[PDB]
Amino acid sequence: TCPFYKKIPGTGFTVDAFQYGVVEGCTAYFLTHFHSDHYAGLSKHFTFPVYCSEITGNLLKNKLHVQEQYIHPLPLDTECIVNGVKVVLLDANHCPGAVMILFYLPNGTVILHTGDFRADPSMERSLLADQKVHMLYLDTTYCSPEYTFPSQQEVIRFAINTAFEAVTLNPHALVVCGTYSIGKEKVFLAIADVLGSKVGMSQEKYKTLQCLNIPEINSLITTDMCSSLVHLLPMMQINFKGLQSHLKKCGGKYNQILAFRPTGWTHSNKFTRIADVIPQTKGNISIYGIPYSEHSSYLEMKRFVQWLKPQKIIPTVNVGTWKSRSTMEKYFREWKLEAGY
Ligand code: NI
Repeated sequence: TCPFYKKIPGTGFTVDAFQYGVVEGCTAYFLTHFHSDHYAGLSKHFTFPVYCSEITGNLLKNKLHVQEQYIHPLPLDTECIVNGVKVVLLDANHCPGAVMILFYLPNGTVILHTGDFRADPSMERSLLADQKVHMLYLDTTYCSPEYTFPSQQEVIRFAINTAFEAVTLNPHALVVCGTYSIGKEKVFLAIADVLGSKVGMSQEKYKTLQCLNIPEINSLITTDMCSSLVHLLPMMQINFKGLQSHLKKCGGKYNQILAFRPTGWTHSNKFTRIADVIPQTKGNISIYGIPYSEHSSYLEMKRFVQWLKPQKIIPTVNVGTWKSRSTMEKYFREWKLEAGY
């Protein structure tokens, strides 16, 4: 049954709770972003209102075939009223169309649900600055001090230089980028831009990207694999067997694949730096795993929470074990101690 951490008290609202059936008491279902563990159970047969960003609305309509009459897109950074309750959507710095939700309760309580987010100093100058927040429903994916990773910009710089060098040395080398959901488009689009290419992909992935309000997107992407020296593939196909096969499909037009797997965290981040990474090479194919995160590092998360000063924190990730829960609660007490709220 629907967990408490997906319910907004003193409203008829749930958040990312589509896989429980009809939740008793729910008049409006919010969807923070289009990732499968969060929309799980939405379909063309869903008959209750869905509140979400314009981009997430494009994806529900065009990918899941949800009927238009149930989709309520809201603009960002705008005071909106939903079934009598003031709400605001804020950019979550996660994947395209991902939002955080501010709920202003009739009683005067203010609630922030982060969805999935990568906390950033810039959030300290949004509409969150303008009043007290009592409760925080927090993306705790990497809530442990060992999770350090570099800035997105650093990782993108590394990827652009590596690709450029390899292709300049061998103009018949192909770049491949793995994907499985929306998110991490900056990795492949930055690589393509530096190489003066469009990105080649399947028709299904092409449609997906057409939903994202990316400016000039038609000048950036393509289905024509032949006219394209950055390609996208399923992450499931980013391995030697899967790459070889794909190299065989290109019709003797490339003699070398440089591929990137954008992974969240791996235990090689507790030792090695970004400058000091290496690939896994079997022949003319080489696969790099790069630590491109769309969730908060430990330190990013800690700074955000210390700034916001919430009275209560409810974790939304890593909640299924007692050890995880207990460990998160300890970090939250230390943060409040070190800062004095
Ligand atoms: Ni997500």
